[PDB]
Amino acid sequence: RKVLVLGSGYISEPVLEYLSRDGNIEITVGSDMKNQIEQLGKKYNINPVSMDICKQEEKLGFLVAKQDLVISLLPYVLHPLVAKACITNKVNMVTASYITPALKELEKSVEDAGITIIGELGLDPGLDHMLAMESIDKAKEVGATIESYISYCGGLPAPEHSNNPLRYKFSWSPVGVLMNVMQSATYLLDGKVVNVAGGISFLDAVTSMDFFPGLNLEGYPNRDSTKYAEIYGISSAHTLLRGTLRYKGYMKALNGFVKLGLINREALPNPLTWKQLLCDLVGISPSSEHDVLKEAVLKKLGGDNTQLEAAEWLGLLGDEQVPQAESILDALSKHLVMKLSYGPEEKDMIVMRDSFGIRHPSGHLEHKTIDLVAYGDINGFSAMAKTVGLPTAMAAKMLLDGEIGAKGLMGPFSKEIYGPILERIKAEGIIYTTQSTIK
Repeated sequence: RKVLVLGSGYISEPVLEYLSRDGNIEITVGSDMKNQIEQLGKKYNINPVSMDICKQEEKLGFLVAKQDLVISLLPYVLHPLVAKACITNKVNMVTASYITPALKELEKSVEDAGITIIGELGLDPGLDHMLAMESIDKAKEVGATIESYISYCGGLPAPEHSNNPLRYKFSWSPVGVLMNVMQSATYLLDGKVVNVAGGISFLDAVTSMDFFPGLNLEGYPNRDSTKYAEIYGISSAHTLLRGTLRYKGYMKALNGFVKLGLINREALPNPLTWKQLLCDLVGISPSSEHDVLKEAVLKKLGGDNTQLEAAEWLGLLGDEQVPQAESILDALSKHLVMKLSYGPEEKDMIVMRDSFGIRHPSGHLEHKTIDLVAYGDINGFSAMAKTVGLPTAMAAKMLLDGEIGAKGLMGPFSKEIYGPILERIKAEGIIYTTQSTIK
């Protein structure tokens, strides 16, 4: 009944609140951040520990032996270090992030150790895995087959907080999401593989998602949906696509940041200000403000007043000081956090949308759809925290209660895992509906 959490937050908060209910569980936490680990203990009774997991890899190995289960809420790159520690002392482990190729190399040793580690728990990957297999397995019970799979998912603010140039507010640092735009996308549609190039041209792939007439949504392909054929066992499928959802206008705005050369990891150049910074990118010398206006709009290409005003609104033409950063993209990410973050009483929400083409032995075709929508609680957790934290927090409790008997690495792909979790999240306010027709 002893658990060690690695990572100080903010995903830890709901993880602790859930595990720390019966009171018969001892919680321990370890983090680099000193102020964060300290403030956390004020809310939940736990044992604080301060440690850089990397350097003091020694003290980690010993403490792992004292715990029943470790929860890794650290960046996904540090996971192999927690795996090598758990296998040594034969302790189980749960992780919210992907199972990287690095960590995949231990499956033999992790199996020989005779313990279980579970990865890919959370909103994505996680619930998207569970909703997928829940429907595939249901179709197998009746001998049916999967011909198509389409899954769109996105975290965004509640509609009443969408009135800003990006129609968005960042739960964490934008570096990750901003860099995603420069990457490709790969999916299968009607038998033919489709490749989408990232960067300036990605805007061409944005579409209108109209399954909620009251909601103004856009969507675009995610990163490589083709790999999921082997994971779910639906290689027979002729359409396989995962996508992302945002409010209309979000991507076109990010497209402006690309035109201006703001999305890159080049190092930065009296304190430096945004007006001065963009004069450099524009190529002009630091001049009056109305001048860079005509120069920025000229680099924004065409009379793109929308993208221009958006940059003005964010103060990118003003005299505000550019925050200290290791690069230009890192610098922009910090300015957006300052200008577009959630207030204390501002709601977020989550939206998932799945679509299956199921072929039954009779020969007919079932069109099955799933809707999952959750809002953040004002005085409670956000919709992102609840969806990322609970699936991994619930999986941990399941092991400590011996509910999971499997042995290995696995994901949430088995009914032994996704079954219980899918039912227990309803009580927490995560509800999903279903619909079907036949043709």
